[PDB]
Amino acid sequence: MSLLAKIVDGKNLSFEEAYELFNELKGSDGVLIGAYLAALQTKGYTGEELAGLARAMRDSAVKLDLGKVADTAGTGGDGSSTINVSTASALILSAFTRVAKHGNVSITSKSGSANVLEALGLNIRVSPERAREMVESTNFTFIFAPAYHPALRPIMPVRKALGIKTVFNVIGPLANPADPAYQVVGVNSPELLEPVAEALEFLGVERALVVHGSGMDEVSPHRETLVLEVGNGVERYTLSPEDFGIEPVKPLPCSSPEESAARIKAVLGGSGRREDRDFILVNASAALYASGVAEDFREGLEMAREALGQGMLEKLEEIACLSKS
Amino acid sequence: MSLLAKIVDGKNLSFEEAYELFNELKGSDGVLIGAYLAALQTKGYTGEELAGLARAMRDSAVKLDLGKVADTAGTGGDGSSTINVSTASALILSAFTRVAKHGNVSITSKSGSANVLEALGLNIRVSPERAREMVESTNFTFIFAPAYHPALRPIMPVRKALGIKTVFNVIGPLANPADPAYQVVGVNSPELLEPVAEALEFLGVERALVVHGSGMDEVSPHRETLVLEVGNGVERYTLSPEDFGIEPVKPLPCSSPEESAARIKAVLGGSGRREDRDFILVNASAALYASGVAEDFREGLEMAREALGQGMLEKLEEIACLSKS
Ligand SMILES: [Cl-]
Ligand code: NA
Ligand code: NA
Ligand SMILES: [Zn+2]
Ligand SMILES: [Zn+2]
Ligand SMILES: [Zn+2]
Ligand SMILES: [Zn+2]
Ligand SMILES: [Zn+2]
Ligand SMILES: [Zn+2]
Repeated sequence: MSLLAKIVDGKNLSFEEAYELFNELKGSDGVLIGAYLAALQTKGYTGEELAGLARAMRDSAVKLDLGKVADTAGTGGDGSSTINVSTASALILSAFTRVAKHGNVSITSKSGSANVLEALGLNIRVSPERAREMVESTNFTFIFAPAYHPALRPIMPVRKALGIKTVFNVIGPLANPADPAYQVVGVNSPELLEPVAEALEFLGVERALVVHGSGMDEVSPHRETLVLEVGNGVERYTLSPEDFGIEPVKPLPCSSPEESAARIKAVLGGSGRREDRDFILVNASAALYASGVAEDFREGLEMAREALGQGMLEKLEEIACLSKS
Repeated sequence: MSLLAKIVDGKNLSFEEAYELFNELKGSDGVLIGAYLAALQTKGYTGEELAGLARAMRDSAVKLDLGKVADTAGTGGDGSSTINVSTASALILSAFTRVAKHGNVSITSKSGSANVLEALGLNIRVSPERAREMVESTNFTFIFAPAYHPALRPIMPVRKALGIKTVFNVIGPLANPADPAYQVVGVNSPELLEPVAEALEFLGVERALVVHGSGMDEVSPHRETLVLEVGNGVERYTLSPEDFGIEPVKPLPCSSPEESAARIKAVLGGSGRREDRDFILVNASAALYASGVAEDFREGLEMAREALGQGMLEKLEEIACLSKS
């Protein structure tokens, strides 16, 4: 109970202490888990704490060694309910480089990653061998978090009972057991930009963008996006739709995973609504930039827009087929 | 889960919300109680929150028809473990006015109030009718919190499992179901002075002293004591051993409740160690002052010192006898 006492007194844990905190949490009674999650949330987190917890979560996870891979994710929470751009970006990115998309840590999955992918015809539960098969021949696989993180099984009831944002919203994206070399990570508030960028440094990522787009855990196609770039230290800069070569446009809402799937598929096949296409493309651009496929965000968008068409729809068919074979 | 969300976001609850929080806590699973206790501890408390919780706890408690009564108590969890002066003060105060001493909710119960009283020969669990019998004929009774607060039955396991200070350490002294008109309340840090004084205002106390004696939840017989006096608004002042008419003396540690009982009994009978006698007497003085029995702290000590002797030991015999009859 000394770690709890440390947290309640307003003291930030070390990396090593946060690592041991995860391991205490996975074998604790619900009462103590609840106390820890609530207390840590009230205090707020540093990058060392996030990194420690994330490292522990990865170490406890079902083992998989795909290549050097990229991943795109968000903390979620957010507020508004738009289409799942991190899924579309990950699919578009697989046209250029190896992608291992880590699944939704949160239960609130309306227009959510696993759900959109199921609706697009994938089997979302894939063994580590099947995952490797999928990355070798299609450059895409999906890592479904409940399947790959058995240590969370006792944590999940406690997260439902509490019904608040916890640290598990934030470390979900940082706990991909494939150890992605490249990451785009969206955060729901500007206050998570610094901790999350720092945590990705501790986790030894090659290149990463931590993004916040004016109230969204995504790159905005309308107003400005705050970016922290991790790689040669940490670099802060601001983007706008002009930087991707598009006219500002407001993304429009989404009702259900089936609506999400159809709109994404429309965009992936070279068609779809402008507000969906440009929103997906600015997020795809960031992912191509983070992966080192594109030199800048304008080129990232150019390349992603050109990947859209019949070839992307047959790529999606082959991913689906291969997930169920 | 909106009250938890409110707390985790750094918002102070209102009196009314803290009142409803108590009632939610008494019918909740341990997981949610843990989350609440830890989160509220990490945020800190205002006087409205303490008062709300304390008011709710009193309202849920087994009812009592004692007189206008006085009480003396501490939050506990101070620096370390000296003898239980709040028990001795309460006993000495019963020579002059009606006293209903509220029992330790607290886990720091080595040399703790119920334990010291058990060691002095009392049955510490008394029915409300027996409590009234004891106040009518001896001016003293002891209200054992676990017996009088059935709402704590789910709360107490959660407090043991967590093993940190919670809000229940602070509201225990504020939750005497007899509704004492007069109170001395010791606090373990200067930061609790203002909240606790404010909470006693909300709880409609006639006169109260909230005291902190240089690292102790008691009036110090060595160094200075910070006092907040509640009555005609709130008055701040500092006391020293000179104000009671004694030479400074260091209170010395205690190993067990049986040692605590013997040292107290020695002092109560007119004898005992100087360091124990003067420490008990400065705390008794404050209680006589809070009760309006004494005009100032010097007179409070004079009166308390003169009450010590054979009459006090036979008073204690009759309290013990009457608690077990
Ligand atoms: Cl698995
Ligand atoms: Na396996
Ligand atoms: Na003296
Ligand atoms: Zn989102
Ligand atoms: Zn640059
Ligand atoms: Zn206040
Ligand atoms: Zn106030
Ligand atoms: Zn007993
Ligand atoms: Zn004490």
